[PDB]
Amino acid sequence: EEKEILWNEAKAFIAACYQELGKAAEVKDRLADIKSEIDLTGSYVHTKEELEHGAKMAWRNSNRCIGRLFWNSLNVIDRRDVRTKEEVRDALFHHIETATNNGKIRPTITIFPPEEKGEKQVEIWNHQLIRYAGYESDGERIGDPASCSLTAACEELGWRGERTDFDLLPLIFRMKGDEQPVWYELPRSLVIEVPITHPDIEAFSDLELKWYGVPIISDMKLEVGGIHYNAAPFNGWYMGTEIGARNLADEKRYDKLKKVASVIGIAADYNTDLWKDQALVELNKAVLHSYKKQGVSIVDHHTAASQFKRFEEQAEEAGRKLTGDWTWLIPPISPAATHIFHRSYDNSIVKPNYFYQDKPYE
Amino acid sequence: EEKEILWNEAKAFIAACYQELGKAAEVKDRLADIKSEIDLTGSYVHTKEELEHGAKMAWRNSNRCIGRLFWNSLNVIDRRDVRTKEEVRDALFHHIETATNNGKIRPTITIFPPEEKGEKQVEIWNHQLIRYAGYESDGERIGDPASCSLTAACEELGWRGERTDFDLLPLIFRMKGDEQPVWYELPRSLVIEVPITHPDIEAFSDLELKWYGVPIISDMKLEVGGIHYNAAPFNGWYMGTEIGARNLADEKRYDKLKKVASVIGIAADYNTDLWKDQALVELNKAVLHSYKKQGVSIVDHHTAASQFKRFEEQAEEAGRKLTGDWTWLIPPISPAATHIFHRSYDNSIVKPNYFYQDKPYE
Ligand code: HEM
Ligand code: HEM
Ligand SMILES: N=C(Nc1cccc(CCc2cccc(NC(=N)c3cccs3)c2)c1)c1cccs1
Ligand SMILES: N=C(Nc1cccc(CCc2cccc(NC(=N)c3cccs3)c2)c1)c1cccs1
Ligand SMILES: C[C@H](O)[C@H](O)[C@H]1CNc2nc(N)[nH]c(=O)c2N1
Ligand SMILES: C[C@H](O)[C@H](O)[C@H]1CNc2nc(N)[nH]c(=O)c2N1
Ligand SMILES: [Cl-]
Ligand SMILES: [Cl-]
Repeated sequence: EEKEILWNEAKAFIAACYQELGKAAEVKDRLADIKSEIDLTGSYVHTKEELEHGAKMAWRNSNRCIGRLFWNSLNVIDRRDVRTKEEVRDALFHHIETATNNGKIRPTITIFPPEEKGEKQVEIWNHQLIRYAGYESDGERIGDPASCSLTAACEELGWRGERTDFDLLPLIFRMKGDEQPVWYELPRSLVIEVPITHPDIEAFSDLELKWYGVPIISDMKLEVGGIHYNAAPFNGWYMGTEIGARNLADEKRYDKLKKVASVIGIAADYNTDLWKDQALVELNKAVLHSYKKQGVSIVDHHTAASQFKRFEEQAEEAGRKLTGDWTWLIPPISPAATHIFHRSYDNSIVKPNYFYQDKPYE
Repeated sequence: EEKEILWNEAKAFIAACYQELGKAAEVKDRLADIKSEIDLTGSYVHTKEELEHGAKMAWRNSNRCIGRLFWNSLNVIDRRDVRTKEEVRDALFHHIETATNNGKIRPTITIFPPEEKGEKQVEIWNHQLIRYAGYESDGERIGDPASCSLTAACEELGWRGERTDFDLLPLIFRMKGDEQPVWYELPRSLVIEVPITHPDIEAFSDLELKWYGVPIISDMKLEVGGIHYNAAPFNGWYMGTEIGARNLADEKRYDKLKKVASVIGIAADYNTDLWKDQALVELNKAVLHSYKKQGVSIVDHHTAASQFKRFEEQAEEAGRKLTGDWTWLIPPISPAATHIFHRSYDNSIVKPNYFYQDKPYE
């Protein structure tokens, strides 16, 4: 059934991809080639054009993504040639640098060799390439709780963090044929960070908050025409609410709302004062102001929803069915102030797409 | 199939209802009685106890309701005896008065005679018993746009509104055997209203906002054991966000955010200033403060979500499956600050329940 699955997905992908690229005539022969290559090799190899367009289609089909208007501008880096952990490490380093682009973030994806027979060539352990460590001893929480398990595995392997609230985790990945992963400290010169200040409340700096510039998701599988790229880290820029309404706000993350309330001079005693709501607003204002001030790309949730509406309009104009996950598309603050909240979306899964895969640790 | 549908629902309802009431022994005989009554009459009549508990179960099963912790305290008024439009009008008047209770709102439902053979005895046209009119001539919007069609039908029938932004619509309903509905102006002494002021921004009163005290949904069908009560208006108290984040905020409702922004002294020019979010917070603070100050029951969304968590815990303890509609349960502001946002809910429909029915006008 496996060869048959591959061949079926390959058939559907190549037709659609070539159709979009005005290459419909070449479909018959390319599929012949693929059909034989599968017969022989047990798989097939995408052309540079198929791989690039496949990665773009996968972003366009990601139901949970509000940022999909810019799907066609994705910068696709082909690293199917890597064989060594040095080459992987350097490809990751390069990704960070070229995506960051001095703060003018470029949506980029780096594609590593695909799974062979469900056998990984490269297995990335990081959730994001740049992320903060999290610790818990004796009921003292330090850093990012979401990083607790990964941080414990890293320290198992000889890494030690300084136990600030913002320790950068090392890149950590395993190669086919190694029983253990390697880890490399991130060069500080590579990682842009943004201190969080408020446009008019000077005391906000007393919180000593910061966040990293570029979110680079490194644990999802890209699937294109039956080929499974388990290692294909990708990045855009942040929507401000991801940092201000979730990473820094959630009780199980940095849990900063009470501290925000105090520095902005409001009581955090009564539900009916809406102190959490007010704190959320000022913190989210701070995040947007801080990124724009430092010259690091970011989008607020209103602008992002406006862009997404254009995505919807563009999909209809191109004759493509639109798919989306309403529960992920609405922003975590003022969602009813966006058009997204007031309509419905078909949550069907269309391929190519990005998918979750099991963590190698835990 | 219809008698069979009735008998099947009646079988399921009576068993469950009597079980909850510790009356399991009486199930066999009561169902015998019902079985024969259906055979004869084409239907059956609930006992006072069945009707009351049925109305309570229906609230408990309403997936979209965050206020369900208090389901068992529902005040059920049995008005299956009404035959005249005078009796209907007075029952509606009475509902408003006893639910309002000088501001200490009592969750109440008034139950009118059920449909016979899908034939309505009483057909209520109002969406809520207390609601504001909406007008549109020559591109001037006046009042509540959501009331536009109903307002047009009322004026068709001889009613005329003063065309303030807050005209109270008349009660309007039709009786079986009348071709037209009647309408009765609401006695002002019956309707509590709350002027919207802000705890520390005095200028907020310049907006001259107000809202009514008690939301009384009068267009849904209550279904209990196969009997269809198309006319059964019910009320709780407001969650503050329904007024501050939707009724007064939505572009297609009162659309007040820009005006709020101005009176609280912030620019409404840049998305990245989060002026809409800030306006939402201050307006919602105003709504809660104004109701509590006047002594009219209201709940903020945080307290409401805390109560709902208790509802979930109580359901599990009673061995009842919990059902809910995630997209309706999350509040329209700071939803990620409630536990609701971070879990999932089974959206199955269980009966008894409240259901939508087609409007008689439009
Ligand atoms: C260009 C700027 C972009 C913005 C502002 C943006 C915004 C977002 C946001 C806010 C989410 C929700 C994440 C969460 O709540 O944790 C999301 C999800 C997602 N985005 Fe984007 N995105 C962008 C670019 C991209 C790119 C370049 C890709 C891939 C090529 C992508 C693929 C996805 C996927 C797969 C998800 C869902 C992940 C999951 O299910 O866990 N996005 N996006
Ligand atoms: C006691 C105070 C109550 C509060 C605070 C409350 C809160 C809410 C809220 C906020 C909604 C969402 C409405 C919207 O977004 O427009 C809702 C929906 C609902 N509530 Fe409640 N509720 C209460 C009592 C009741 C009662 C007494 C009943 C019936 C006996 C009821 C049945 C429902 C139903 C059926 C819906 C959904 C209606 C629809 O689908 O359109 N609730 N409730
Ligand atoms: N702005 C962003 N935000 C963003 C975009 C996509 C995903 C995410 C993180 C979403 C998320 C949140 C919580 C858990 C997970 N992962 C899982 N639930 C997993 C299950 C199994 C392995 S991981 C993913 C954040 C971007 C990053 C990269 C491109 S855009
Ligand atoms: N706090 C409340 N809020 C509340 C509770 C239930 C319902 C509502 C209104 C929900 C709503 C909003 C928009 C449209 C509709 N109705 C429809 N979509 C219809 C379809 C067909 C006929 S009406 C209902 C508001 C309460 C009122 C009564 C008891 S609690
Ligand atoms: C289409 C979309 O589901 C719709 O706008 C819903 C969203 N969730 C909601 N939630 C509540 N409480 N009330 C509403 O009117 C709506 N509208
Ligand atoms: C259970 C629930 O669906 C879950 O918490 C979702 C809700 N919607 C979300 N939406 C976004 N954008 N990001 C998230 O992490 C979540 N979490
Ligand atoms: Cl993140
Ligand atoms: Cl309302």
